[PDB]
Amino acid sequence: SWEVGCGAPVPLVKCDENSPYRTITGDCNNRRSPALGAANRALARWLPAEYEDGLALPFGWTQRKTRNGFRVPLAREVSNKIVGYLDEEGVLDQNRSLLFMQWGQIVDHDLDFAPETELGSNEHSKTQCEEYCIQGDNCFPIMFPKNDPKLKTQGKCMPFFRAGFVCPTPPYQSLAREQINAVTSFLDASLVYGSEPSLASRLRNLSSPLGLMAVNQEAWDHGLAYLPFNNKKPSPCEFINTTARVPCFLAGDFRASEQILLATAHTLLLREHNRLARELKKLNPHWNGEKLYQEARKILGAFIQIITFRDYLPIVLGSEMQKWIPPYQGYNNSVDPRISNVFTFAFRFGHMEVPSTVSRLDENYQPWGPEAELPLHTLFFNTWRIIKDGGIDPLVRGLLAKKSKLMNQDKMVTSELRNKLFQPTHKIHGFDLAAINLQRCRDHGMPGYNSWRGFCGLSQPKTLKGLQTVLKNKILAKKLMDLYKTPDNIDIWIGGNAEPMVERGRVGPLLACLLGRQFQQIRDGDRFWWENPGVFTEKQRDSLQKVSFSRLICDNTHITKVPLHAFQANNYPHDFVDCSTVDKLDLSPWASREN
Ligand code: HEM
Ligand SMILES: *[C@@H]1O[C@H](CO)[C@@H](O[C@@H]2O[C@H](CO)[C@@H](O)[C@H](O)[C@H]2NC(C)=O)[C@H](O)[C@H]1NC(C)=O
Ligand SMILES: *[C@@H]1O[C@H](CO)[C@@H](O)[C@H](O)[C@H]1NC(C)=O
Ligand SMILES: *[C@@H]1O[C@H](CO)[C@@H](O)[C@H](O)[C@H]1NC(C)=O
Ligand SMILES: *[C@@H]1O[C@H](CO)[C@@H](O)[C@H](O)[C@H]1NC(C)=O
Ligand SMILES: O=C(O)/C=C/c1ccc(O)cc1
Ligand SMILES: [Ca+2]
Repeated sequence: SWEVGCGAPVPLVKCDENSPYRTITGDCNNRRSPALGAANRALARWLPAEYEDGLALPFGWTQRKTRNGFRVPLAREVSNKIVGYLDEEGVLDQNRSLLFMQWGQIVDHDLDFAPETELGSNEHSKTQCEEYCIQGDNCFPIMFPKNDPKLKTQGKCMPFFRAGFVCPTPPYQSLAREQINAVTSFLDASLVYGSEPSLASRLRNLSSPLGLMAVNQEAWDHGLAYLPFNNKKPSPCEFINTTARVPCFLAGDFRASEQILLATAHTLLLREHNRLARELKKLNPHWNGEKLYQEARKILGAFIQIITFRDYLPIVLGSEMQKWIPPYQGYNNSVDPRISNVFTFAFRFGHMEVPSTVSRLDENYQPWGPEAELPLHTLFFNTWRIIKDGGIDPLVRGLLAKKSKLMNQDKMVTSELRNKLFQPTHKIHGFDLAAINLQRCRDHGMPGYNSWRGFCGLSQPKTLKGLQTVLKNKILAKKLMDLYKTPDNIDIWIGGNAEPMVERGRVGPLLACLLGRQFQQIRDGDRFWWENPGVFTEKQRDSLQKVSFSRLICDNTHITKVPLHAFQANNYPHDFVDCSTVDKLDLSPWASREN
């Protein structure tokens, strides 16, 4: 029944068998099926795609075509009715540092990307979608409902383009449309080094034979590195301030400069890599360039896996952590490590942890200057506030001392992102991340909220009352039921995020199920997982077991006052200890006597 498979726009797969390092494309991780968990392959489908025409059109494309008997609500109306809120007071998460939100976006980025289809450069098609809001082909305009304030100041719609899809990049009509995952499903640091050989090398500094990742030669941070700029025009980091004229950064992942704190976390990672490569050279001066890069790359990948799985995942999953992520039992080659399509949506829960402002803090963690605190939207693709305004050291203090937004049923997504998002090649701070998310669900042909509840062994509410009992919220149930006239139709994104938080965790039962499963697969089906016997030496594993985000800060910034548990709420100077009382990553176990 299920064919051997389509694979036109994907090259050859030739796997070096002795190779002890990962490939940049992620290819060859799994021996029996070497394309599993590799960039540029279709996202996996845990459940059949659901499309309007059961092939490729998204629901809500043909006004006359209903879903389960009903019309799907406009993405922006749902957003306006449910997602939006005015009052930023009392919305901070008392037990999560803002670093909690940041680590989430870092991991999400390392895992999946599903970029839009290409048909817009040297073609004005991109402007024809924007200008006349005509739905066609890839252009899938997010229309404004009747009472929208944006109707008055912005037009009839918000531009939107369908995500790219495997095999043909013009419409094919036999198997359902499968979108592409442009990065490697492995927690490999793809976001630091690249997912394409072509990027991966450019990012490198091949001049010196020291295995360094190339840095910015135009500007520094107290003698500390900055990612190289990307000299591709037009640049949104230039468009936001045309007087400053500072371009976006060049990183392993394309979206690195979308907001200043991600740009910031990317800055810390590159530094650790360089810091590692210099430390290794000293111990093993005989090591060639490649070895230094690979060994360094290998370590940072382990670092991300420990932080994410030991410190991050448990505070996201809490009570459900063990249920889906039992302690490691070793590599299983029968585990599918490909990121599933719906996970790329489950993981957007992070969007409700983004608060309306960002601050810069001095050495006693106090307001750094006149405008230490800034509105989040002035930070989208803002690179000049880092180079021209104090380095990352101030911003990394805000990441430790401020809180993330708490998910709230009456306050889901802050307007900075809801009304004011900036998208490249478009001119305004006037977009909606919520609306986009919803439209993306439909574009990916996502099954409704009950299919996913079914998928997780949870009940499937069919009535208003049924929904209320699940969400533990009358008014929220009433609104959803008014917009989608049946739970069966609630877009997974808004659906999963409406459930209350499970104990000790920051997501509901449905997302804990979907997230947990994926991460469990990420770990168990990855031949190069740091704790998988034989990847690192038992001694090395003991060295690694001691890493901490605090340590990464201390090593890569001039901050000497960090908390111990980076992800929880920590105030200064009480919960802050000197860096010396914090374990280091002793790299001695990497000495290589070959005499
Ligand atoms: C300032 C903070 C953030 C901004 C500005 C931001 C922005 C965006 C944008 C513009 C998209 C593309 C929307 C589309 O599909 O067209 C996106 C997608 C996404 N976001 Fe975020 N985001 C932020 C934080 C987060 C966080 C904290 C998480 C998780 C903790 C997260 C998870 C995701 C995921 C999983 C995707 C889909 C990636 C894919 O296409 O595979 N985001 N975000
Ligand atoms: C564009 O970037 C410039 C350059 O930093 C910003 O200009 C500075 O902002 C304040 C003045 O209000 C000063 O402290 C800096 O010295 C200024 N530099 C210059 C050359 O004016 C400016 O605020 C940014 N503009 C926007 C719209 O973001
Ligand atoms: C490459 O490495 C050399 C030696 O450390 C350094 O001086 C040079 O600036 C680096 N080049 C880039 C682009 O990073
Ligand atoms: C390996 O994966 C398969 C499929 O997920 C599963 O049935 C099997 O139990 C796994 N092996 C172990 C040791 O759990
Ligand atoms: C804060 O979070 C940590 C985990 O980061 C947890 O162990 C601690 O008990 C939490 N505090 C409260 C008040 O829940
Ligand atoms: O164009 C870019 O550089 C990136 C935009 C973006 C898309 C998804 C994100 O999660 C963050 C930024
Ligand atoms: Ca990856």
